[PDB]
Amino acid sequence: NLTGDIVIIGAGAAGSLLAHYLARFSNMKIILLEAGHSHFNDPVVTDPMGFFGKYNPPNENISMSQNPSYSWQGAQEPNTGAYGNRPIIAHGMGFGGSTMINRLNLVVGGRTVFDNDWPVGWKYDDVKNYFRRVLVDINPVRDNTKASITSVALDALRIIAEQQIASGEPVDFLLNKATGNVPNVEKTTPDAVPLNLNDYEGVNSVVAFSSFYMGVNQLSDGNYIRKYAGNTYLNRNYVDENGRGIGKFSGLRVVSDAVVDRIIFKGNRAVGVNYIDREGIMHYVKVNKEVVVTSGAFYTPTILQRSGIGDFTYLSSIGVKNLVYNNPLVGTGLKNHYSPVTITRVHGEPSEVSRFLSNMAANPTNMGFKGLAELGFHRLDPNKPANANTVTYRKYQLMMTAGVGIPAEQQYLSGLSPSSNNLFTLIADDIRFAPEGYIKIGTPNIPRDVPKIFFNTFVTYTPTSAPADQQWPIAQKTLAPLISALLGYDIIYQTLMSMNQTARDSGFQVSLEMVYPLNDLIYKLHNGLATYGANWWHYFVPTLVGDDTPAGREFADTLSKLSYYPRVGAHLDSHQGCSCSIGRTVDSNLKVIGTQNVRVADLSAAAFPPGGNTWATASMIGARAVDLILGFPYLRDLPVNDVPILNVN
Amino acid sequence: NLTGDIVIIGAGAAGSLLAHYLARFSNMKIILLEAGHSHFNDPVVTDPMGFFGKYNPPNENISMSQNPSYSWQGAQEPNTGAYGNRPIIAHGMGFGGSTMINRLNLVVGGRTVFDNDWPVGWKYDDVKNYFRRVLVDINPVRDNTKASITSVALDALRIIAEQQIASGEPVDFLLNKATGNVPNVEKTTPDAVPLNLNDYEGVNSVVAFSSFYMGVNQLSDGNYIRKYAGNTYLNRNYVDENGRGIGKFSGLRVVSDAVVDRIIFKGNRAVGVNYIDREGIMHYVKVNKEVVVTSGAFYTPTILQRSGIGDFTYLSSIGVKNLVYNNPLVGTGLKNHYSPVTITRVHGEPSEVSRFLSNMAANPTNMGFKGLAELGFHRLDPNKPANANTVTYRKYQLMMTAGVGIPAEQQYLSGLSPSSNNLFTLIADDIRFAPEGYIKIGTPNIPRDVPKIFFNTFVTYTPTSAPADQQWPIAQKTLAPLISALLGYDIIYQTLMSMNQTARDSGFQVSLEMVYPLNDLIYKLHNGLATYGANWWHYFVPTLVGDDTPAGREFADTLSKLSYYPRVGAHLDSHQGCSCSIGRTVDSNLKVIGTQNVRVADLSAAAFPPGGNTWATASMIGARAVDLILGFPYLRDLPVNDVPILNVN
Ligand SMILES: Cc1cc2nc3c(=O)[nH]c(=O)nc-3n(C[C@H](O)[C@H](O)[C@H](O)COP(=O)(O)OP(=O)(O)OC[C@H]3O[C@@H](n4cnc5c(N)ncnc54)[C@H](O)[C@@H]3O)c2cc1C
Ligand SMILES: Cc1cc2nc3c(=O)[nH]c(=O)nc-3n(C[C@H](O)[C@H](O)[C@H](O)COP(=O)(O)OP(=O)(O)OC[C@H]3O[C@@H](n4cnc5c(N)ncnc54)[C@H](O)[C@@H]3O)c2cc1C
Repeated sequence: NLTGDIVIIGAGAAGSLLAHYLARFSNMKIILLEAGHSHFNDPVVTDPMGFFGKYNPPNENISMSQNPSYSWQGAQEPNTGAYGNRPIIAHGMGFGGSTMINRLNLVVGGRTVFDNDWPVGWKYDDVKNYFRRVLVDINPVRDNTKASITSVALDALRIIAEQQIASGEPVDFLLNKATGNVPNVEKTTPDAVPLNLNDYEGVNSVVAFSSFYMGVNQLSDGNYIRKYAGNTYLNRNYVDENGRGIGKFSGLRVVSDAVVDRIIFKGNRAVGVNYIDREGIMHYVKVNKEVVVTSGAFYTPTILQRSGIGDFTYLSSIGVKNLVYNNPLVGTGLKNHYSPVTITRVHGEPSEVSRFLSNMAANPTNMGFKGLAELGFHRLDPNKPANANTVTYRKYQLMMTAGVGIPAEQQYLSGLSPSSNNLFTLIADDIRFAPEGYIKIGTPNIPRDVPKIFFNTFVTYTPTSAPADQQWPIAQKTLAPLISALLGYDIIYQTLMSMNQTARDSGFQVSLEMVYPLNDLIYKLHNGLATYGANWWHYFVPTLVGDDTPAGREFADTLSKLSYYPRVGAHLDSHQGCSCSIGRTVDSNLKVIGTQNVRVADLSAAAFPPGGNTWATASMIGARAVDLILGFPYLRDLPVNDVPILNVN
Repeated sequence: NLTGDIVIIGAGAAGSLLAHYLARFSNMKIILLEAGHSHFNDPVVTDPMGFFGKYNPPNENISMSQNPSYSWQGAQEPNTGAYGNRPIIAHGMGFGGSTMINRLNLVVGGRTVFDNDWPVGWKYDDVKNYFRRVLVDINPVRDNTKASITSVALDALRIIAEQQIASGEPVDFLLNKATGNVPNVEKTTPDAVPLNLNDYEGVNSVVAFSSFYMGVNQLSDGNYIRKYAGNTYLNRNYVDENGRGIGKFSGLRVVSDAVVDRIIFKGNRAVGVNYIDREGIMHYVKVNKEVVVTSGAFYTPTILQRSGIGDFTYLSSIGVKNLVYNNPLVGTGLKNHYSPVTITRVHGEPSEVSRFLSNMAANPTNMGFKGLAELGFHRLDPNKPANANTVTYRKYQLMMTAGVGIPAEQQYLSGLSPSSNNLFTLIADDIRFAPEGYIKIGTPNIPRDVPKIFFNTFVTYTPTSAPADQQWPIAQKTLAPLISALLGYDIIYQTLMSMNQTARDSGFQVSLEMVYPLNDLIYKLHNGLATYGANWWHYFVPTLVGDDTPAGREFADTLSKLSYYPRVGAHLDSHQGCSCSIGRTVDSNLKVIGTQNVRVADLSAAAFPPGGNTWATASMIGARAVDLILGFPYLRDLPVNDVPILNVN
């Protein structure tokens, strides 16, 4: 049998990093078990554009996240907040996990969220060097192509930011505490300095910029390669084609196509791990010291559950025989981000529209993103943290892309065609998305793509018989996701209105019109915000409001109709996390509560979703686990100019 | 250390029956392996109303077919014919397979399909006694409640049938060859004789009736029980609590919660089967004579594929190590039925609309079904079999239910609320559904809920630069499912128009209006059919017609808009089959081609979908397999008064 000191389950964002550095910094036997295999010669993976379907066979034109050979297919239970829909969300399956198949937008997530929403020992100053490590190992690039529309948008945000700052209003979506009197918006002059949303000390909590950072590297021939956790940490300089570590890393063993079932215990000590190879043959891996689970937010809790760690009453009820530790929180607290989509039409002469929409095409250095911002709370969002006026929280990630990013059914219903060259997309991604779900294995025998995944989003509030005044604080919480999504629309509406001015100022003879969701509805929403102020959202529940005026009914109707759009004019993000989080399933040392020697070190350990895309945070947790397991800050202390050497093969 | 002569994988409609009679009629060791377990003490299953959610916990209100503890979750790949949608279709998981979780409508499927679309040796006179056996073993019941609307509908169909008959038209949807001059519509007089769609000699190919037959039995206390393959064949009179067969059935052994991986071969002979128990422990089952695979249309081929039987080039590409026989047809030819939904509004005084819609509520004896028919081809369907004028083919199953059976998103968009008591549902289920798909495992290691399942339905036809006359036969095939679905709408439109006359004749002061799909669009469809006749469907491809008149353009628009409704105003049936069919993956003796001793005996073996719900055919195939394996018509010859004795525990 295979025997290791530390046995790691899942070679994803966290597991790949963890394995690599444990081997480098210890004399221990490290075993990494991964369900998939390496894709170092697969252009679908190695070419960043493969993500967009560049190498898809025409008769099987599906993305990696839709393809069972490339991913786990996490089909969730009917979404009561979106007409019973059942989105299928992936974890990548191979060396690098989801970073093998993701869109490569590398975002740390900001200082504020770690300082406030994560526990002692996990504050931003505790993790910033691990984040720095994660970033320098990848060495992401900025967009190689400046688009005029990006400067027009920035200048529009500059204006709004100025409006908000001047008003003295304590919280609004472009305010940033750390940057004093000046709009924290990137300048659009010739030699403008880029603003860096990932700035080391976290100054740029709320910030507008021309470019995100993509996890790609340019090769000496000028081509780009996906630079992800798989090829960064498990390439042929470090692990040979048979999975055996090389030189200083010879303590490492990576087992490809090893589908782990469960962890075997003696009392509350893990002593072994079972997996099944591609021949359907079962193997036992002996564990000398620790097991670390890094199988992603959906699956890490399912491994723990099958292994006997979780809700005993439920596990017993479905026939899990060997029970180890009762913790009903295992798999609960599932979080994600969520991206409603808006579409804008640019009016004017064709040549002028064309010029205005030029230089937006996706390439590896930008993955389609032409800006724009990490934004704060809208002033009219009633659900801000208690101290939101004294520290700046991230609430939306604002993205601009070419094309028409709504689902095909919505393109049909709206009449907005992806082949119309006068349309483009803006997305205010809710990155403090209020819904919470949970994961439960349905059966005890084997890992399955489809455990029970409950994640309900834009649910309705059903009035009770209690006095209205007692109900409003309940409705406020229930409606939080709808409230935030509609405010996201208004943010975008505001931005476009200012772009109508800044486009002209920059010499473009064009006008911009928000056309998805319906212009008339957004117009009405904007007017309602001004009319009803803070309690505007009461009109989500008209039977409790008691405004039987034509105006009141119309505004209720406007919110009713608008509630449709975040439900289906949208995509659920693949940023699932927090299902085994610090303080609930594991302690601050990432040790699974009730066990001697099991840890969780992937995004499922995250205490609260980062303010932006989740790859960085997932690897960061793995990074910290290296130093937690070895008992000294080896990885934190590693100089930043010492980075893994990339071997393409 | 299990050893059996016949090892059967999957206790479904086919497997349960097969196991039971093989044990009864032989002295062999029969082993049945099932991924799930028995639910004989589970009211969700045993109470027929449990299907509709009667015992759902309110916080996890999901149907059995949505629940991973009760079913396999077959999430298919994006449907190119329905906006990339990914419906998740179940196979039941437990004693009885899908009959454990289905809606219990027991339909043979008619003589015509077996006589014409099934090969020699599988014609209707070959299978009719096996069908009779499947039926008597269940002993299904008729609807215990007469509803007036049913009689109104029947009389309306009577009229239309008379007119079709009178017209001398060779094929139309209410014509039935075997019944001469008279409409084959059940009479509505006081002492009317029920018409039986499952009549032994298959006279009633096309037929309208007041009641389907539900797989339920009434107990002596008056309560109803689900009567399905699980409790019929594997109850405690036959199999004890440890899975050991009793008395005459003592050669049978049923292993519960046994998730089978693959079949082990020595050359092309199966010698073993692997499975994993609920503790994750792998077991080898030795095979003395034969393996029979009965794991359902989605999963039977995935077992064969992991076992090395399928497309060698594909299987190697995803890591299947042991290759046994090259047959690329394995898993191809997937078929299903498909149910677009229509909604009708009933106009008139409330007490009169209410009187008219009374007695429609679902109970165990009807499972919501209040009629109505097995219908033939619409006269204007260009895709009839060559001999459709000389023998009567089933094309639609017409069902009437109370309520609003469109999906929740469509209820919202349409403004048709499930709480409106003046609405009801009619469905023309396409049971000669043209689309064809296929199943391919994504990974080699273990069974998965989610192999690749490609099933594209209402795909578009893209005009080329070739002459019109040369393109039309292609478009005719490509558009076949839309054509048939829209003609289903016209059938119902016709039916409702005649119901407006018969409702009045029957003393109801009401009017009926089709309101989903939009009344205006259906009105325009009906008129276009009359105007353009046989080539009406050319207007699906307006650029090829070259009719630039306002009338022509409007009809093109009408068909365009209507094409939306079968795509999303519908449900994909759970009647998946034919993925390992006779003549492609197995021979007419159900032996897997290329193997000495493996058979497929479930619905995946079906040569062509039955004309109606598929449980009966699935059990029929298993029934025949008994006699094929034992080498004599033992089960065929068993007197119909000898049936399994039911034990509830
Ligand atoms: C389509 C898509 C787009 C995304 N876009 C971005 C983006 O642009 N930017 C960004 O920051 N984030 C994005 N993400 C999210 C990000 O990639 C993940 O959040 C991050 O990888 C999480 O890392 P992880 O270690 O926690 O889990 P994962 O990266 O998902 O790794 C899990 C690993 O565990 C393995 N595993 C699971 N079960 C088993 C088992 N039983 N046995 C053995 N191995 C097992 C899996 O195969 C997998 O390799 C995207 C994700 C997806 C799917
Ligand atoms: C929700 C629903 C509604 C339906 N409604 C109707 C209806 O009203 N009328 C009707 O006639 N038909 C209906 N059906 C369809 C009908 O039930 C099926 O067509 C019929 O049961 C098919 O029988 P089968 O033997 O081919 O496979 P199944 O009945 O589906 O049984 C397959 C069995 O194989 C087992 N299995 C699969 N993989 C493995 C493995 N690796 N190891 C061990 N065991 C395995 C499964 O657990 C299952 O028990 C419905 C089906 C569903 C799911």
